[PDB]
Formats: sequence, structure tokens, C-alpha cells
Amino acid sequence: GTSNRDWWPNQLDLSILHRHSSLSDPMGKDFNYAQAFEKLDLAAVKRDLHALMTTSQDWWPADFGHYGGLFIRMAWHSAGTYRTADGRGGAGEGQQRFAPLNSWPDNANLDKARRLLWPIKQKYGRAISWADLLILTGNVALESMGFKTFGFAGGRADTWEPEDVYWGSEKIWLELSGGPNSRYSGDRQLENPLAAVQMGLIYVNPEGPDGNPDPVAAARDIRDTFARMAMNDEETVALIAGGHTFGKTHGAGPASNVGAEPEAAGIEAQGLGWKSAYRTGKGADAITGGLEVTWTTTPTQWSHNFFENLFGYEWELTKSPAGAHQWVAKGADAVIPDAFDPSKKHRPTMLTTDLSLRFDPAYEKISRRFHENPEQFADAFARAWFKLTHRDMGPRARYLGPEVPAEVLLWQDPIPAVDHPLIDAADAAELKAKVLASGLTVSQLVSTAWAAASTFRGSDKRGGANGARIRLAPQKDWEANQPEQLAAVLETLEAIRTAFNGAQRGGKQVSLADLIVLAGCAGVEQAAKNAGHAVTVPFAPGRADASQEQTDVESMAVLEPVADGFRNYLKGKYRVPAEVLLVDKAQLLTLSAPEMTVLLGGLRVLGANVGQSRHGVFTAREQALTNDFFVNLLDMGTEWKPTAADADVFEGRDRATGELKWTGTRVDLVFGSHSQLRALAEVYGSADAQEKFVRDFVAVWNKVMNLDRFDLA
Amino acid sequence: GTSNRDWWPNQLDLSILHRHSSLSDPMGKDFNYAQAFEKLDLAAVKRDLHALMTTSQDWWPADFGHYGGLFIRMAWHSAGTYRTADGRGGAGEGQQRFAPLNSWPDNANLDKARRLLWPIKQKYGRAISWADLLILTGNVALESMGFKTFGFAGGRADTWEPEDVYWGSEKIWLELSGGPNSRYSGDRQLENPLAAVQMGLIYVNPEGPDGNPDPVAAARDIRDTFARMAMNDEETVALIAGGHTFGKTHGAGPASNVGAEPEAAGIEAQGLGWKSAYRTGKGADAITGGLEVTWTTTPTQWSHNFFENLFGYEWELTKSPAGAHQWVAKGADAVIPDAFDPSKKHRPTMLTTDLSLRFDPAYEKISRRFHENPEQFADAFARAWFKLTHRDMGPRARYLGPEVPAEVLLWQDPIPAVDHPLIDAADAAELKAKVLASGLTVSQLVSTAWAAASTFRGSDKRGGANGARIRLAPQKDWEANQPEQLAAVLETLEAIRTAFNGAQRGGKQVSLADLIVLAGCAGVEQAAKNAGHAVTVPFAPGRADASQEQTDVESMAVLEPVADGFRNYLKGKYRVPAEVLLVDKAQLLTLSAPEMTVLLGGLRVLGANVGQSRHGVFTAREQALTNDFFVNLLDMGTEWKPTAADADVFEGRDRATGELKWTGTRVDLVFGSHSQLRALAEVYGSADAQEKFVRDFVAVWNKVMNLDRFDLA
Ligand code: HEM
Ligand code: HEM
Ligand SMILES: [Cl-]
Ligand SMILES: [Cl-]
Ligand code: NA
Ligand code: NA
Repeated sequence: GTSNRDWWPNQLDLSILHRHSSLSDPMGKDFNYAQAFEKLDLAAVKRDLHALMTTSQDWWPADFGHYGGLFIRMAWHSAGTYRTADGRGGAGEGQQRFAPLNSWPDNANLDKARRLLWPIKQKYGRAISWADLLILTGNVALESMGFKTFGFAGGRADTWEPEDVYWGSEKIWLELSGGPNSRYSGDRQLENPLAAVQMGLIYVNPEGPDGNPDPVAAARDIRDTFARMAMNDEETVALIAGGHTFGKTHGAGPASNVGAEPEAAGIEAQGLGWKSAYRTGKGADAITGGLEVTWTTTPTQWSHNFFENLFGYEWELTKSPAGAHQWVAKGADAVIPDAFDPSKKHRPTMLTTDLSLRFDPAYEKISRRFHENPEQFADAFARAWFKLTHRDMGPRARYLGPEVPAEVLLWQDPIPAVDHPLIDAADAAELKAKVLASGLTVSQLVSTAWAAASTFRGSDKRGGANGARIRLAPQKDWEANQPEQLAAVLETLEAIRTAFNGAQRGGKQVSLADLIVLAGCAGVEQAAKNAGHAVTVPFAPGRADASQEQTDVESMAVLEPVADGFRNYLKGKYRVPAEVLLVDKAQLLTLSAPEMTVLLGGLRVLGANVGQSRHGVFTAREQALTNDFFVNLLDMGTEWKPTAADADVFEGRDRATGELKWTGTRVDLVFGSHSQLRALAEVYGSADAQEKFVRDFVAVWNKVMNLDRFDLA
Repeated sequence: GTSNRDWWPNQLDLSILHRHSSLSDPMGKDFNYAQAFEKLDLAAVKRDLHALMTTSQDWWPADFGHYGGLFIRMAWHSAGTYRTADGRGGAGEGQQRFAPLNSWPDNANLDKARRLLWPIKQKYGRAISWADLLILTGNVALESMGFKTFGFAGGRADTWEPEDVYWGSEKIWLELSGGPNSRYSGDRQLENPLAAVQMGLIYVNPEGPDGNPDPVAAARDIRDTFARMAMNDEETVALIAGGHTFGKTHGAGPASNVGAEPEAAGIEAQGLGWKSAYRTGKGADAITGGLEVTWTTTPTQWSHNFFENLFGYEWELTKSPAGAHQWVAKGADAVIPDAFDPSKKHRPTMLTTDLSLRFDPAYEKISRRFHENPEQFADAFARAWFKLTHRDMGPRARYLGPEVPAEVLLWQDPIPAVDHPLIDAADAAELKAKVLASGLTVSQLVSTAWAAASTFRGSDKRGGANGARIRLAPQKDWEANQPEQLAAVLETLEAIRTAFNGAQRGGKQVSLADLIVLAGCAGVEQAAKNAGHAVTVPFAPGRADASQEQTDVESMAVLEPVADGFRNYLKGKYRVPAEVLLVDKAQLLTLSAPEMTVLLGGLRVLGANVGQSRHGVFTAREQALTNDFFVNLLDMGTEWKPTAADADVFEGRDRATGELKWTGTRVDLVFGSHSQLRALAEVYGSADAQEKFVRDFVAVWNKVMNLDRFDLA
């Protein structure tokens, strides 16, 4: 059946903005997952998970009698899809159970692990999400095997369909580099936003880069991918050596024995895949990835043996029973236990990527320190594991349950507690009046508040106006934020704040975070007044100001908007058309197509464009909140053509006279071109729509201002 | 960007069930289009439309000074995509303005016609939908030109995205038949549910079948396609001759001058397409389809000149300036006006498909009667035009405004007015008790009510339990409805009804339509009681009973369920997998994925299956309303295999013992296979879900019962 995607494959796709509707969701409108989890008996769940570790099922028998290794792999894969570039992936939505991740080659036999969890999921029902349960299961595995974790937070709500994520352009699973859709170019430069080396891998190829078993060159890939998942050298070494303290790989026979992944398997498979024709197909005969490595002498217990082996032997290249490259210890005794036969023992083995920890000079120093100081390894691995599994969960206000660690970590972008009375409605009226009396313009106020709030992304719940990080490095210097204009606005607002706070009794004070947002509200209100409308914008106080020492400058860099169509801004020249980047930003902000449409048409006429560009400012009353953008964009009296100078800029001329009326970019004109967007634009451009436009504007403005307000959730 | 549809192109697609969410809709959640339209000043709209017919715009100048013919073409294409097989297409949702219809080749230059309407759309805003406005424009065109229409109903609410419709499998616009995705097979048999001869056409090829200009063979295609749009011979003649009383075709130059269709055009085109390089590109030089025919001597006035010409001249084959086949009267004087040059005149011309009206023997008899009696032609054309443009609008209760025709037409599946007091809650409770005391079983009651209600389809809003047409031909004999069991149930219900109605005073009586639905309610309540839960199923009286004389038997045939996965029924053996047919039927019933999932799992354990098949009845307490379907489907203790006898039937056996527990079909097992459906099944199969299952089941059951109750809107 031919579809629109077939006829027009480079059309903009808006269905990404309408995923996650109440239509697809089985829970009712009012279901609140946080409230459900807070009443779960987490201790009971954890007891059942401990029991499960050693209750082997015959359709997927436990290695060594203990599922712990399988489940730690499951949890690290759940978290391991995370990319800091866009915040997409990670464990926070339980996407491992949906396509494509449920069928990625690197997730082979994790369908078994998830099915082993069904009886527990079933018992506790809606009070524990699959997303939380995957991570909890990983923690319990660690604990069952003697490793004390740093803590755990619940609160990851389940989702009900696949997320739309760009995972690459390759059309072949696991395709090696330099193909027609290569993710690499140059000197092994991985394309953003990707964070894996091959399609359907978590991070790197365990045999080495493109299958070449060079540990030193493998280390370069590990360092780049892990960096792209927000982990530094110490965290990377602690996580790989920690993980590979446990369990084994599965490569007992040729991979051509393994059949269809879950989304390709027959209906009778009931959700499972990778059925193997090799011997019994499971257990001692299991085939997962093709390697056959067991790292330690006690694969079901925490030990210091990973580093003892890594350093204690010299390594020789060999092949697994499936033919993959791997390493064996020269001259060693058979000291490693077999997973099923108590009469068999094996020589120590390693992956190419494990040897990276010893042969990359920077990793070697870390691995040596951990080898010599195993308590330092244990503590780093606990911290790193918590970071791994919580990195996309958002502000600490979202963390639920009795095991949340009290220590505040830099990577959480922490926001100080509020310890004083908050401003009330009378005070907010007085501050808005002082803001309007200072001489700050509509355009300044709206631009500043937009810049502060619009860093939010829903993918990992980072960013937003809480913290007043707009005043700190690096946000205060970002090009999109108009550093010199921003500094003059912050200077005026900080003087207003100091004067208000100095006049208070009791401990009452306003944060600069709240004042930035309240000042934006005042700008909106004034813009409405300019247009003849009486509008109050809602404002919720309670934001606090973070310090520079609570603000990791390097980790903040991934939030910089290099494309922000809501400010008609594009930092350079990209492969992806600007309208596509607009819809991607709308998705990170959590906006639907109508909300993206209303919001952009309002921002244009309010003067939010970077550099005060006239592109898209289709009004003769700038700084007044009207639906002029829409009425004028849709006027068929105006004809549009791309300029000679720049094909991505357009001139709108009176079709009868030839006179120049407007200029616009592709972000602007897409609202008059794309058939779905133009239908939205027409609702807002109609003669009955001025009041609807204003109201809908204020609503979406307020939404954006509150996107990080998990303290109010 | 590789997607799930790329990796797994044959997986089931659920997103068709979640189109039309509150997310995509710009109007607020409480917007009610009927309330808006009822206050429209319809007469004012019509006066603006009248004016517009003769106000030419320079960017698409009006032929003959009058846009009438273009707008009649626009409205017939809006209505003309309708297929009786599934009720999809038609004018009822204004889908011409979205992809792919906005860019079909047969809709070329209709983008201009819709743009000419924007000033009026804009003026009246939400009080007149696009959907309504396309049809109303065509009525006003007819009226402006001297033709008395049969009336007009508003009430078509706008939609905000493309509907998912199967339009064919060809990958080339306008592909001739016999290709690798041919829609024809056998002796020119067009595949169901299609109703056009080539991809991107409305019905037929105006040059003849696959371009062969044989009027006689073109008549066979006309007859078949029109029949598939629900129009018989008299209606088809009246409509083609009617339409071609007006206007002209456009073929001033070679078609290679025409550029990209709207969805492929540049952003500067602002939603328009088919930009032409031939001379001025428009007006006298217009190119639309490539033919150059003007049928009558007065193209802007109703006449009987189409048939005067068709019969009054002998025709000869010739070629337009773009090279398409068409017909000329060479014997004639130059009597037809030129569209732009008052000093030019032309000979009469016809399409091959117009000559079909004279050279197919059955059409000729009709055309002759219309020729000789043009008042009969006018009346037939008015009735057919109303039918054309209203055929997918649903029950007369949805018709809005001051121009609705009072005559009730058989094609409307009419429902008699109710002139008597309705039963109240106490009466409904006494009827439910009498139905349960009669001895009718939960299975019989549920099966009957399901069979009566589940004929509904949202595509054209035909079907449903209103009317009690389950007791009439043909519904009473459909195999899915189990005609002998159905007759025994209806006989018992009719005796209950006669007894209750005979005992009333004051005119109070219950219809059989309402009693069938209330009896289904009693069955569901009793099933809940059997499981130990006291529930009340909501019930809304006011249905009426239609007579056999008010029921077109032949038109009802397209509503027969030949696949109904909710009753595990498949009438024969199809090319499309049964699970795909299930999602199709869900979409026609307007169900989301969660509602489809709850409903099917409840129906299974209530005994709704056709034939009392055990397939999917995964319970040991049949006729009790429990979540057993889901608990037992999801039990990993059971292993599934396709039977030797039938690959579409599966045995569920205890995995340890091999004992046979259950059998199921693909419709059953897809809920255990598809990763999104299995996530839904899990919610209902969890230990905390009994209450939720029952509530959600009653809610969807009630929804289904009420699908056709537009009298309560
Ligand atoms: C460079 C990064 C990594 C590479 C290339 C890698 C590679 C692999 C491979 C190839 C397997 C075998 C799969 C099979 O055939 O069953 C696996 C198993 C496993 N890995 Fe990793 N790994 C990485 C990082 C991690 C991390 C960060 C952790 C956790 C903190 C982890 C914990 C595990 C565990 C516990 C297993 C054993 C599974 C079992 O016993 O079934 N690994 N690893
Ligand atoms: C066998 C069915 C039909 C065929 C093959 C068909 C064919 C066509 C074609 C090829 C054109 C020329 C398009 C262009 O180049 O501008 C057209 C024009 C038109 N058709 Fe039809 N037609 C069909 C039925 C109908 C019906 C049912 C109606 C309305 C009741 C209709 C009303 C019109 C009108 C008014 C025009 C003139 C457009 C203008 O003046 O711009 N036709 N027809
Ligand atoms: Cl994601
Ligand atoms: Cl449709
Ligand atoms: Na994420
Ligand atoms: Na329809």
C-alpha cells in the first residue's frame, strides 16, 4: 500500500509531535505514576527480585545458576542508548521493550531477561513501571552478588510506543564504516547526534573498530562513544571493569544458527527472538553475540579478579567457536569455571575492548590505580553505575522512593533548596511594574525569558529556566543568547532584584531565576496591552539560583541551541533543512504542532528574533501581541521568491505592484507551504481568531516557562 | 534516517488507530463544530460565494469570466474519492486539502480553486469548515449558473491530518494496468476496496481504458467505478452529463511544461503546484489534464446543450495540443465560445467517456430520455449531486442548517421518527431482569448486540444498531450473524417487547432496536455478576425500528463483516493477514489500540465467537467478565505452535508436560506477539487490573453501542 512517505520521502514529518497521545495510552487521563510508585512496597519487590536471581527457567537456563550477569547487561543496555547531543535514548522511558531497540543485535537475548521479569511486573502492576523495573533489577543483581550500590530512584513512567529517534541512516544491521550511509567521515569522526559505532550497537564493536582487533584503536572508539554518553575516562574504566567482573559472553557455535530477531519472528514466538538451531539453543549452547569469554574466577560474585587477570597475564589473539576475535591468557591454568559443567574449567579470556583498559596509556593509569586500590574501584563503579542509570531522569525533584542518595552530584545540574518565603501575587504585580518602568522593551524581556527557558529538553529533562544558568558560563556567552544584549538585561534585572530584596522583611526574597521569567511575563502582558487586549500571564514562583560551581561548563555545552527556529536562528549551515530542525526543537520542548505554530507566530511579532532580524516579522506593529504573522503570511496578494544572494531567504512582493513587503526564511515560509502546517496557520489567521491566538499564545508561553518545574508536579 | 517501517516492512501498523488526537487539533477540547455552524449566516456566505464566481484573479484567470465550472469540478473531486467497499474517501472530512489528495494528478489546479476560497474561509473562520465550504461552493456555482439544487446540509467538521487509506499499491502516478502492482486481474476485475482505474485518478481515464479511445469499452470502466461509488446507471449518466454542461478542460500545450505537484513543489510556491512553463502558464494557456474540450455553447449557463451536441453530431477522433485523444464534430459550425478571446469560436468537442453515454446500449437509453426530457435530466442530476456530495455524511440527524431537504431518501438508510415517551431507568432495569429471566444466555445476548452494533463504520457513518436492521434482509442472513441462533434470540426479545409495550399506559413503548442493545447490556451486567462484580452498564434509549421497505438490500451488502476479529471470524481466505484486518475493523469502529485490546479480550471470554469456536477462549469460566484472556495469553508456562492442519491456527501446550491447554488464531496471538499490543495486554493481565479491565470493557462496549447515536450529539 503506497503511502505519503513513499511519494514525498523528504517531506517534513509532524507525527513525531503527536506521539504519546492519550489515544495510545492504556492508563486513564488522571493516572499519576509517581503516586502509584510512592505507595509500592519497594522492599517486597526487591525480595522477589533476589529470589528470581537463582530461579532458573528451562527455556533460558541461568549461567552458573544465577541470572545476575544477564540482568546487569540488561540494565546497562537499557541505559546505554543515551546520547548527550540530544538527550534521546537512555533508560528513562523503558524503550528497550519496543522497536527498534528490542531487536537490535546488541540486545540479543535481552528479550529472555525481560520475559523472566514478567511474573514480578504482573504481581506489582501499575505501581512499578517496566522502565524502573529494568534498572531496579540491575541493582538487585549487583547487590545479590556482593556489590553495594550507591542508591536508586524510581519515577521513570512507562511509554506506550516507540520514540522517534535518529539512530543513523544505514540500511544494513551492523554495517561497517565507509558505506553509502556511513556514520563516519574524516579522521574517524562520528556524526552527531550518534553515539555508537555501528547500527544496532550500544557503544563499540567488542572485536575492535570495524572488527579489527587492535585494543589501542578500540580505546579511541570507547573514549569517543562514552564521552558522547556523558562519561569521562575514570567513569568509563570503572563501568567496563565493573560490569565485566560479572557473568560471561555467549558464542558456543556459528552465528548462522541464530534466527529472526523479535520484530521479524513468527507470531508463535510470542514476543521473543533469536531462536537458535545450535544444539539445545540455550544454556551451555547459548549464542548471543558470538564471543565466548568469561572474565573472572567467580562470575557470580564481586571480586578484584578482573584487574588481576588483565595485568597478571599476557594475551594472545584467538577466535571463539563462532569465529569472532577474542583473547586468551598465555600459559595460564584452567582456572575459570564453566557455566553448567562442574567438571570443566577454562583459561582466562578477554575482549579486545577489555585490553583497551590496559593498552591505552590514559586508561592504563586508571586501571592500575583501581588494581592497586580496589576500594577506589568499588566506589567509582558504584557512582558511575548510579550516573549511568539516572543520567536521563532530570532534576532530583523527580526521584522517588526510599533509596534515593542524599549526596548531590554535579551531573544532576543541581538547584539549591529554597529556604525562604516566596513572593506572592501582590509582590509579583509590584515587580512587573518595576520591570516595565525600567525601560526594558517587550523584545528584550520576551527574548531573555525565551533564552532562559527554551534550553529545556524532554528527552533527558535537562535545561529550563530553573537555576538562572543564563547568567553563568557557558549560557551567557552563547551566540543565540545575544551576549551583549543579555548582559544589559541581566544588569537591569539584578538591580531590580537587589532593591526588592533589600526592602523585604522576614526572609522574603526573589531569585534572579524567577525574576527573569516574571519579567518575560510582564513583556507578554505589555505586548498584549499594546494590541488592545487585557491579559494576565500566569506565574509560579519557586525557582532558585544555582552557582557556577554547580554548573559543569562542558556538560552544559550540549544544550547550546545551534538551531532555534523560534528565534529564526541558525548558527551555521547544516545538512538538515531548517524546518526539520524546527520540528526537532519543538519535540524536545514537548510541543504539539498547534503549540509550535502559535508560539512561533507570536515570538515573531514580539521581537524575539536573534539580531532583530526582520525575517518573518510580518507585522507593522512589532511588540504588539497579534495574529499578524498568520494573516500576512497567508495573504495571496503577496508572491514569494528565493533571493539571488541566499536560496534560503525569500522576498515577499506585492503581486500587482512588485513592491517589497517582507522577507522570510524557510522556517517562516514552511507555515504557508506544508499542508498540515498551513491548515493550522489558517485557524490562527482567520477573522474570528485574534482572541484565540492570544489565549493559546499565553498558554504555550506559560508551558515553556514551567517545563522544568518538577517541584510543582 | 532509517525507521521501524524500513527494518520490518510487514509489521502491523497501529498508528492508524491514533490519528486524530487532541494533540494535532488546533481547536480546543470543547469545540463543537455543529454549534458554530448553526450560528453561521449561511445566506451571507452564499452571497460572497456568488460574487466570487465572477471576480477573476490574475494569478488564475477565470475561464469565460466565471469560476463556476472549476468549482463544480472541485466539489465533484472532493466527493468523488468515495468507495462503498469501506466507506473511505468522500467529501465528509475535507481531505482534498491534505496529502496525497491535494497532489493527485486528477486534482491538478484544484489547489488554485481552494486558494480562491481562502478570503471567504478567513472571513467566516471556524463557523464554516473547509469540508462544508468545498461542497457549498459547488452548490453556489450551480445556482449562479441557473441550476436549481436539491439542497445542502452542513456538518462536516474539519480534520487536521491525512486519513490512512489504501489507494492502491502502484509506485508510479497513473500507471497503466498490468504492471507489477496491477489493480486489475482476470477479466478486468478491479481489486476491492478500490474504485478508480489508475493511481491518482477519481474514477476513469478520460481518453479511454489505459488510454485506448474506445467509448464502448470506456463505458464498462465508468459503470464499474461508479457502482463502486454507489451510483447506478441513471445517476451516473445524470452526473457526467450534468457536470459537463459546464466549463472546459485545459490542454493548451504539452504536459511536460507542467512542474511539480504541490507536495513536491518548492516552499516559495506556498502550497500551490503544477507551475507551467507554457506561455503565460494560466488562463488561455492553462494546462491541467491535457485535454482541450469545451462541451457547450453556453459554458457558464445550465442548458440541455450537452445532449443536443452528443446526439446532434457525428464524432471523429482527434488530438488535443498536448497530444491526448478526444473527439470533434467536423460537420459543425464554430459555435462554442473561446474562454478568453471574444473573436474566436470552436467546434463542439467531447471526451471518449462522454461518447460512452451515447454508444453503450444501456447508457444510450438513459441519455436519450434525458435528451428528450431535460426536466427529467435536471431532476436526476439535482438528486444525484446531493447524493454524491452527502453520501458519507451519515444519518440525517447530523444534517445542519436551513437548506436541508425534507425528502427522506432510501440511500440514507433512514430511521423513523420517534413520537412516544421513552423508557426510563426503572423500566430499563425491569427489561434487563425480564431478559435475564427468559433463559437467554450471556453469550447469546452479547453476540446479538455485538452483531447489531458492530456494522457501524466511521468512514461514512453508515451502520450501527439504530433501525434494528439486524432483523431484516440482508443482515439477518449474514453468516457472521449466525442466522438460526439470531432468529431464536430475536423471537424471544420480540415477545418480551410485546408484553412490556402492551402493559404500558400513555404511549410509552420500547423499540426492538433499543431492546437488542439493552439486552446486550443485561448480558454484560450478568457476566460481571458471574465474576462477582456488581456493575451497571449505561444505556441510552431512543433508537427506532426501520422497515424492510426503508432498507435497500443491495446497498447494505457492503456492510457485511467478512472479517471480524472481535468474533474470531473470517468468511474465507484473504491475501491480508487476519491481524491486519482486525486493526482495519478497529479503525472503522473508531477504536484506539487500548480499546481494541480490552474489547477483544472481554468478547472472547463472554462467548462472542461465531460458531462457539474455542479459539482464543482462554478461560475456565466462560460467560464471566474477567481478564482471563490476558493472564492466560501472557503465561510463559504455555508454548505455542502452528497446527499441521492449518498454519493460522495455533496450539498452546504446557511447556513442561506437553498437555494441550488452548487453541488460538492469529487474531488471538498477535496480542502476545506485537510489541505494542503485548504492552497493552500486560496492563490488563496484571494482578491489580481486574477493576480496570471491567471498567474499561463496559466503557468501550457502551461506546460501540452508541456509535450511530447522532440524535444524542
Ligand atoms: C566498551 C564497552 C563494552 C563492550 C564492547 C561490551 C561488550 C560485551 C559483550 C560483547 C558481551 C557479551 C554478550 C553475550 O554474548 O552474551 C557483554 C556482556 C556483559 N557486559 Fe559488557 N561491554 C561493554 C560495557 C559494559 C558495561 C558498561 C557494563 C556494566 C556496567 C557491562 C556489563 C556486562 C555484563 C554483566 C555482561 C555479561 C552478561 C551475561 O552474563 O549474560 N559491559 N559485554
Ligand atoms: C466519467 C467520469 C468523468 C470523467 C472521466 C471526467 C473527466 C474530466 C476531465 C478530464 C476534465 C478536465 C480537467 C481539466 O483539464 O481541467 C473534467 C472537467 C470537468 N468535469 Fe468531469 N469527468 C467526469 C465526471 C464528472 C462529474 C461526475 C462531474 C460533476 C457532476 C464533473 C464535472 C466537471 C466539470 C464542471 C469540469 C470542468 C472544469 C472547469 O471548467 O475548470 N465531471 N472532467
Ligand atoms: Cl528516546
Ligand atoms: Cl478517508
Ligand atoms: Na532520553
Ligand atoms: Na469516508
